[PDB]
Amino acid sequence: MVYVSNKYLTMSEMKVNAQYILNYLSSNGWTKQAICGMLGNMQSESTINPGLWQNLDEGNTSLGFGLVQWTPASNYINWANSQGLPYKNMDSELKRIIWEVNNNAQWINLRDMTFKEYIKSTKTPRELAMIFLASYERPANPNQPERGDQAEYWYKNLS
Ligand SMILES: CC(=O)N[C@@H]1[C@@H](O)[C@H](O[C@@H]2O[C@H](CO)[C@@H](O[C@@H]3O[C@H](CO)[C@@H](O)[C@H](O)[C@H]3NC(C)=O)[C@H](O)[C@H]2NC(C)=O)[C@@H](CO)O[C@H]1O
Repeated sequence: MVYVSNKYLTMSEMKVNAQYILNYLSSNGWTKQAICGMLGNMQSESTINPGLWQNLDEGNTSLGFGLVQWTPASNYINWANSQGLPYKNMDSELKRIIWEVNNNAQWINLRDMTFKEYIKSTKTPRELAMIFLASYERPANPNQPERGDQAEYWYKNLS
């Protein structure tokens, strides 16, 4: 059970999705700290909603889409379409992230940590949140300390 929509999720809804992501990536070798660092980012990007378009502007593929706001959305949608996966789908977006780790896509090493180091890291969820912000997301505004607060919140509130 997951929420997939072009709407901002409440805290209760985000928790359902966040637990799902933790369970999924745990089977693929990621630490809870690394996953929660990423979840703290996903909360700011999309309220952890795989269905969400930047500005709620549905169908604008030049702008952000999905958990991590792939921008342009076509960076992800083209991939899903080419891979025969449904683009508006929780697992399809988790598969993209796994593809990125495996193929060294998206990540730029600005903090002396590679994407492969990241997913195995037991640094704090706050620290990993900030590394993921800087290395993977890279939004126009870099000053979003709330992402580390959110990372720590998920680490404490999920199993
Ligand atoms: C209005 C706003 O801030 N939009 C946010 C997006 O900027 C952000 O997506 C990220 O945008 C940056 C900058 O365009 C992307 O980084 C660039 O990536 C290309 C790789 O093709 C590389 O050539 C550039 O060097 C690099 N620039 C910088 C400054 O690092 C980055 O890939 C985008 N991130 C993602 C996940 O696709 C998204 C996500 O934070 O949020 C929008 O609101």
